[PDB]
Amino acid sequence: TAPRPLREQYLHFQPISTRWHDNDIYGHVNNVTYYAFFDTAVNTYLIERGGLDIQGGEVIGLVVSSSCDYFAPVAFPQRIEMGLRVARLGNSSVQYELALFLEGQREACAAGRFVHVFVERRSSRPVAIPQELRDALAALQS
Amino acid sequence: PLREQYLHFQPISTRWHDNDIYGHVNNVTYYAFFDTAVNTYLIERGGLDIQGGEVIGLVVSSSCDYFAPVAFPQRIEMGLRVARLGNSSVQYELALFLEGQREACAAGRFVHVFVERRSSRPVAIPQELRDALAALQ
Amino acid sequence: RPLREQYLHFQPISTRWHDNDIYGHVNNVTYYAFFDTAVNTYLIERGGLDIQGGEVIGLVVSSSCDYFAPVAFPQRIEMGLRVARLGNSSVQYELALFLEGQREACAAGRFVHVFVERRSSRPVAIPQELRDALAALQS
Amino acid sequence: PRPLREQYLHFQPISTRWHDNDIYGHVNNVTYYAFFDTAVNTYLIERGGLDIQGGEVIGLVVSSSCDYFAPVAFPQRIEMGLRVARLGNSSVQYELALFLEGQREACAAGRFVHVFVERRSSRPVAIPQELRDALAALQSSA
Repeated sequence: TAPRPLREQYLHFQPISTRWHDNDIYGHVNNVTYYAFFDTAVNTYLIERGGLDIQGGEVIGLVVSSSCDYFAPVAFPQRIEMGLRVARLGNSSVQYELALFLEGQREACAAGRFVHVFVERRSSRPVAIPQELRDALAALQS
Repeated sequence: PLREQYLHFQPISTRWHDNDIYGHVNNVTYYAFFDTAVNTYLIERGGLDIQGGEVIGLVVSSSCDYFAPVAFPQRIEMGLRVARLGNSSVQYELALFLEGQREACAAGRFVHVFVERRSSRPVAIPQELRDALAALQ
Repeated sequence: RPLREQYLHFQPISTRWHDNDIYGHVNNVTYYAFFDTAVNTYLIERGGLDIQGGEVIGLVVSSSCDYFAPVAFPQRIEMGLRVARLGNSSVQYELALFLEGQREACAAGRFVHVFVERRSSRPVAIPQELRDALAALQS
Repeated sequence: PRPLREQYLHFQPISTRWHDNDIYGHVNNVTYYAFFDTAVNTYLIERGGLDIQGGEVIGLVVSSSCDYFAPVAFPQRIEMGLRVARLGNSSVQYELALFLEGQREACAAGRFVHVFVERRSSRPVAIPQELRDALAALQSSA
């Protein structure tokens, strides 16, 4: 059930350690937590490679849409990694595609998408993506 | 998406740490409201198979569009309806509104597949459950 | 265990589906989230313009909790609050959580805020309007 | 005074998440207790053989506390130190401290108590041997 993206389809990977409370009452990682992984993977990259300044930066990215399909369960305390790529890169917006893998492993357990719009921090009006971010996002394309 | 498109409403209060570093409810928390809105209904209305745990719903897909920000301590209202109702699965449509207001701040959906506890093998939706879901179409 | 009449301020707080952990009861970290929500709601409604506009903020420097009886989604909780010690820059809150129809708290704890200038995190005298709000919660 | 690395027996890195940071821009005080929960249960499952899915005996938290000395923020790297202070018939007191990568003095330090109970009834039980051994391995006379 449902075509499962492979590792080679993603341009950048990031390990994320699972926490006790990632598990829900059914004993696996709750479906809401995947979106926390998405947020974490994307912004870590933006901080590290795009020079995103989340404390005092004048430009920030806001999530305007997200989705996720869940293929196979994961559980604390398993080790997981996020694969990340950029699909469409617009003037002020960017579309990420993500997948979660059980480490060293081939087929994604879950895969989804989300969109940042870049905005003036202190107004929240859409801005053209600053170059240093633009180049970090492009590095993740195709 | 407007208030009158949804059939069932649940108020939810925000918590302090709902806000993220940019000062609004983090996008991830909206999914928690989605779940809390649905599972509150299922728990209060969904039958003994739901209530006792022999039959459980697992989320297999979800999504969300964000139109306008909310922030702790704002009180929110979740609107809910059921779109498709299959043999063992259901697709929910939700929208978050601020009190008094017609236009949604945020709107999405998700699917439960219903399954036996032990096996996670898909099961036909129990009748009391089915009734409760059909009531939201 | 603590009783309702030992506190000065009460607020309901509803649970969420994923408050529950793997063992089926509200996870023990969520109780601190309640403490913070209860105190910060009070501060926002009563705390003063220096709180309300954000030049002065409270930071948590210690906290603790005793857990007596479990809580589970979708149970609704009554938070009792009082202020124990009120210093120059800092305040100790005492909280207890109650379920409808148990006399005794299911859980109780405490935490300390230090008030600080937000842009620098340096401790400040508690602003008057805030201090007044806090004093009103001293037994 | 802040606790030091050398005072702890067992260490566990935890990756910070986007939403760990609160509106003041650092890791919220509440999240520290998720680190406590995470560090302790990882150890019980990996070294103690705790079975969180179908085990008959589980640990429940009966008290916990924390002191916070210096802030940390996502996306910093953090490590939990762990030792066992008191070890009783059915209960155990853990001492934990959070350290930034390659820093000797704790950012925060606290404790929590597990009582071990039969899962179905929550009645306290003698700690199972295999778990007791794992806990005793974290006690030092140093």
